This record gives sequence, C-alpha cells and structure tokens, in this order.
Amino acid sequence: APLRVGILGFGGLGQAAARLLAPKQEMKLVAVADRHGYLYDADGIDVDNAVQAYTQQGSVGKAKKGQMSEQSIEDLIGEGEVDGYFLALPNLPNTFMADVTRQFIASGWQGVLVDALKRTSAVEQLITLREDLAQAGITYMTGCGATPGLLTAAAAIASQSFQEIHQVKITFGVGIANWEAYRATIREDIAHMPGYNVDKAQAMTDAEVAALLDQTNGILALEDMEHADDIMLELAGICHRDQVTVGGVVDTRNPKKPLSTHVKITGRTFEGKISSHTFTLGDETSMAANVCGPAFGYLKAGYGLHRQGLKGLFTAADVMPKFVR
Amino acid sequence: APLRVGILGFGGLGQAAARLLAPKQEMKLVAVADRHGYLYDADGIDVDNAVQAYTQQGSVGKAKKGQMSEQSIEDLIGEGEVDGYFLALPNLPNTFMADVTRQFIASGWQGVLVDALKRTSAVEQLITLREDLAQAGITYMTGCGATPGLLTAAAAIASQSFQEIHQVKITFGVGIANWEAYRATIREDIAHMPGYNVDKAQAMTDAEVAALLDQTNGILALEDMEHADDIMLELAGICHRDQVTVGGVVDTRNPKKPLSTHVKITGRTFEGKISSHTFTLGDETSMAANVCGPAFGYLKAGYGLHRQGLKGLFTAADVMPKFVR
Ligand SMILES: *[C@H](CCCCCC(=O)O)[C@H](C)N
Ligand SMILES: *[C@H](CCCCCC(=O)O)[C@H](C)N
Repeated sequence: APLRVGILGFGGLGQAAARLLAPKQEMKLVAVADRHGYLYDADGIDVDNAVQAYTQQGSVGKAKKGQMSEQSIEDLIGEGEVDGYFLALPNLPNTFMADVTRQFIASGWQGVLVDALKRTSAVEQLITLREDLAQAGITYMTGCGATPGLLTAAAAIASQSFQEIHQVKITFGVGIANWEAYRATIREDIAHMPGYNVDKAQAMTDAEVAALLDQTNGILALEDMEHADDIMLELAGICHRDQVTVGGVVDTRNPKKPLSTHVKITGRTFEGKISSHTFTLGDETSMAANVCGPAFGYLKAGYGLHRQGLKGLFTAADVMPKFVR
Repeated sequence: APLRVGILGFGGLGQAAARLLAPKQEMKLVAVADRHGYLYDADGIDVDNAVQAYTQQGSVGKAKKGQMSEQSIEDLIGEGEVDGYFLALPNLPNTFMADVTRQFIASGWQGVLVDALKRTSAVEQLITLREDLAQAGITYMTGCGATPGLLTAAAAIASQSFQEIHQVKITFGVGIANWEAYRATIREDIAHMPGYNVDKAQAMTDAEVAALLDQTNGILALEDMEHADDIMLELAGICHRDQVTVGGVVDTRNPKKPLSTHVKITGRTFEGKISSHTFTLGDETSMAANVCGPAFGYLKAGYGLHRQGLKGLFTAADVMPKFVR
C-alpha cells in the first residue's frame, strides 16, 4: 500500500520531484497539476508523458489522460484518492501558497501537505492557518526543502551540543544546468538582490533579467536573505530569528555548484567553550535532490504524524524526516 | 513547571550531565544514584555537594541529604516525582542497562528514559523490551549520545538527499582532560581494541591498562567498532547496518581532540550522481557536551511523545531532539 501522492506545480522543481518519485516502491505519484491543467492516474503517472505534455503543449492537461482547466487545483482535489501533496508552487503572488492551502482547508480533503517555501513572511501566513489546518484534519509540513528544510533540520540537531546558540550561518550554492526550466523561477532569486523585491522582480522581462545577469556572468550573489530558517529555529526554541543569516550564490551559466552549500552552527557549551558544528552538502547533490528529497521525507514523516491523529503545522525543525524507499 | 529529571550513574558522564543541567530553567535535576547510594532533592540537587560526596566519600549517599543503599536504583524510583531519567550507566555487565530497564518496567513508574549506549548488542537487548516498555507506559530513548545519537541523527537527516545510501562513515576523536573521572570507563574503549573484548578489558588492572596505553603515548585507535548507529539507521529504513562503519581515536594524555569528529554520508541521488554530505563537530565541543547535550534534548523530545501517549522505544534516528532552555 504505497502512499498515493500529488505534485502541485510542474515547472523545474515539480518535474524533478516526479522523476525522484519514479523508482520509489513505497510512494506512488498519482496526481500532478499546473495553472492550466491537471493529470490524475490512480495507477501511477507516466512522467515521460506528463513532462512531454507540459514542455511541448504548455500544460499536463495535454497529457494522454490529462484534463485542461482554469480550476486545476480545485478539480484535482475532488478527482481521486491522494494521501499527500507537495506544493512545488512558486509563492506568486506572495499569498498563493496560503491561498492554495485555504482551498485545501475549504475542500474538506484531509491528509498531508508539504511545501518548500523560502521566505519568512510566506511561512508566517501559514502559521496564521495553524488551527484551521488542525481543525480540517490536515498535517502541514512547511519549509521542508533544502533551506529552509534539510539545513534547518541539520542546525536543530547540531544545536543539541550547546547551552546557548550564537549564530546559524547558511551559505548555499546553486549551478543551473538547464536555463530552460529554471527561468520560470529565476525572479524569486532576483527579488533577494539589493534594490529589488518580489513585485519589481516578477514584472521584469526576459530582457531586463538577461541585462542584469550579463553584469556578472550569470551570478546572483544574495546576502542576508529573508529566509524562513530564522522563524523555524525560533519556534523550535533554539535561537532568535536574528541569529539566523542566509546567503547564497546561483551560477545561471554552469551546472557545477559555485561553492559547497553548508550550515555553520556556533554556540557556547555548558563548559563555557565556544565552537561551531559544520554540515556540508556534496557538490554533486543538485538543488532538485536537496529540495525534493527532504520534501518527500517530510511528506512520509507527516503521514506518520497524520496517522497517529497529529494535525496542524510542523516545520523541518520540529520532526525527523523518514527515508522514503 | 520544569521537567524533574534524574541521572543514574555519577562517574564522569553523570557528573558532567549534572553540570549541564544546572543553568537550564526548564529542566530541574532532582535525583542522582550511584552503585552505593542515592540523593533526592525535589527543590534541585546541589551539584557542588553531590560531586564532593562522590569523589571524596565514594558515593552521593554521603551528600548532605544523601542515603547510602545497595538498592539505590530501586529505592530512588519509589522516592519521589521524576518525569525522566538519563541512564549514564556503563553497560557492565553487558546486560546492566537492560536489567535496570527491567527494574523500571517492574516498578510501575512511568515516564521517559534516555541512554547513551554504544554497542549494537546492548541496543538489541532493549529492542526485545519494546512491548514491555510500551505496556508499562514508558517512552525509552536509546543511543541518544554523540555516536550513537547526535551523529546518527545527522546521518538520518543527510540521507534525505539520496535515492540510495552507500556508506555512513563515523570518525570520532576524544581528548581526555581529567584522567581521574575517565579511568572508571576507559575499559569500555579498550574492549574495542583488536584481541580484546568486554570480559577481558573489564578484568584488566590499572597496571595492565597503563602497560597498554604506554605502547602508544595513551592513544586508543579503534577500527570498525560494534556501534549501534548501524541498527538504528537500519530500523529507520535508511541503509543496512553493514553500510555503517564507526572508528575513533581517544588521546588519554591530551584534553585537545586528536581529530575533528565527523560523519560522512555517501549515496546516489535520483539523477544517478554519487556524493557525500559531511557533518563535523567543533574541536572544542567535549565528549561530555556532545553526549549529555543530545541526551537531554532526547529526554525533552521523549516527554513530548510520552505526553501525547506515545510509549515504546525510540532511537536518535527516529525523532527530532528538542533544544532544552
Ligand atoms: C533555493 C536554494 C537552493 C538550495 C541549494 C541546495 C543545494 O546546495 O543543492 C533557491 C535559491 N531557489
Ligand atoms: C564514545 C565516543 C565519544 C563521542 C566523541 C564525540 C565528540 O567528538 O565530542 C566514547 C569513545 N566512550
């Protein structure tokens, strides 16, 4: 009885999430939705077919068993049996994840939701929905990506050695392999550039983008970003959000990671000695793998909590993710 | 309402565990026991007084409010209100932790137990007690030290990026500051030397020890050890125990850590790329801090699970520890 799961969003992240699920024996992808269509197959999605439909014909509604629809998310919820969904949605507008969650609250569907949100303020909009989620019978796992997520959890574990936390420093690197199937979401990173914000970045043209990325050989270096690692670690009682600082480099013109992603956790131990733990990711673990891997680990953990009748909102920092086989 | 906790064992580890609890506001040490005596103080232990009694007069039963007893563990259980205990016991004989747990099962006391066991086979003896523990109303957290524990949990998190795990390699270093208050437990490490075993190591004299440690300037280099990280990660469905290999260096003649403790997690991602995550501990995080810190993090996590009516046996690999303030 493998977990029947769905993906909402079929840009680069959701496509990678679909590929990641293929060989799992204990997780079965039955449901995808994009803006313009949805695909359900209780016997398991043809990812080849769905990625074809999307990239060639603009939506998975064009897939062999696909349905076109401007209510894809509303239609797919009531369409068949899905234990959990990964919300691989961009947060555009900044309310969209919260709005999609309100559709899930409103639908009377129960089960597990996971996101890979990045921005403190989007995670806050989901905090306000804590009781709504509980009451609806939904276990919601928020910030269960790479950062927040994998790295947030690593810091939460690392923190146990210390009487007091001083700094959680996250430095991430990202190399874009395929420009096509990232330039849909590149504006989420441009929004973290100094001078910019989501509204300004989202209104930019392919031209205004390429004109910016030309200034640096396709390198976005983003400094002290709005990253929900800060509140997740604070709700877990580890440190104040202000002691969490997140920074990153994306190389748009190189598949190779421009630096080793890591989290440095600094604190003082009970003996009054000050020291740092360091969790480093392999350079050949892609963004897709470091996001979607934890995402479905959390989805499985979420189902464990859901099954025991534990509902509400959980962060990467609160629960141990479960290896999906 | 801080958690009322106890320590069983007052060698080096339990003494450090007591010091670690002092400044906590949300955890109150009310109970210690050694072989020959016990100390209870519902208003909070005088650690200065207890460490004095133990080191100077041979037992904490000699402490200001102490009681001498050859049934210290049996007497302290029924003595007052304790939410959880850290079993800072050496596993000597190899059944002792399991035997103490049977006293706890038998006592009809309910709450949280945590250990920092090291040996796969001792952790197995506690697996056999799974239902006994559940039925008794006890949440038992096993292998919640440094390794197994902190490092086991780190690997469990790290594993999420990968379709398949190849190797979990743990390399640990330990520098002994105070020879006095380690030579009580040094024989647990000597047992991992090649030729040796617990029975042979435990029968050794201060002389036979010093004659061994003289051969290497006080350096035990222990290779492919029996370490319960292997079964904990297997029960968590991450990998086979045979893909977990644990090795270490203790420098008996230097407080300074003889190498950086770390865990290397190697696997293949869904894209077929092979890579390693690396979790490294600060050189100035002591053994005491890397053991007792996670131990009480797990004790708190254990109370969270206990409070929700979740009983049975949990490993470091199964649950997120909770920062104790
Ligand atoms: C979010 C950060 C991507 C995570 C990097 C993880 C890794 O090292 O693979 C992006 C900037 N949208
Ligand atoms: C168990 C290993 C001690 C853990 C080392 C952790 C660190 O780096 O502080 C000993 C060998 N009894």
